[PDB]
Amino acid sequence: GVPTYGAIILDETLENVLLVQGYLAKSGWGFPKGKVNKEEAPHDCAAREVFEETGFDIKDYICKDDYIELRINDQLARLYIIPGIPKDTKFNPKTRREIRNIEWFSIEKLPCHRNDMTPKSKLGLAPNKFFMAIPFIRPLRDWLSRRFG
Ligand SMILES: Cc1c(C(=O)NCc2ccc(F)cc2)cnn1[C@H]1CCS(=O)(=O)C1
Repeated sequence: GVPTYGAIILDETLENVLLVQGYLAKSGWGFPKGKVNKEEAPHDCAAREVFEETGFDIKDYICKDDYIELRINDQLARLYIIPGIPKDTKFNPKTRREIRNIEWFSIEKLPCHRNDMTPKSKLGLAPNKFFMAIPFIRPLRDWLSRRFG
């Protein structure tokens, strides 16, 4: 899979994270990210995708060792952690044909797993609009505990 890069943007209180909502297959909420171009450095891809999806430029804020990286179905996704962005920042996508909306979410209210369907004795997981964000939530909470406490 082609690797993806993007960001976890947090506000000044460290309570809230910025998610984006796409269209079609990408209808759920997720962290801003996208696929790396040929010869593009990870930091440059993260900044480009985030600026395309949110209109906010992270380039001056990225720290090289501060990221969460997950390999899901043999595709690597790396999100740089960007704290301290004011909640009153005006975010606006460049790609308004791919982004429906952009919102802050309380980290403590976000799920870190989807719910099963054990009440219905049925296998699998119930739909959840945060499906794509979910795998990052526990690692993020653990990362914020180690870094800040
Ligand atoms: C890959 C994905 C996203 C996602 O990328 N996050 C938000 C986002 C939206 C636009 C954008 F330009 C960049 C990020 C969201 N949903 N999905 C689908 C995977 C298969 S599914 O389970 O049907 C849901």
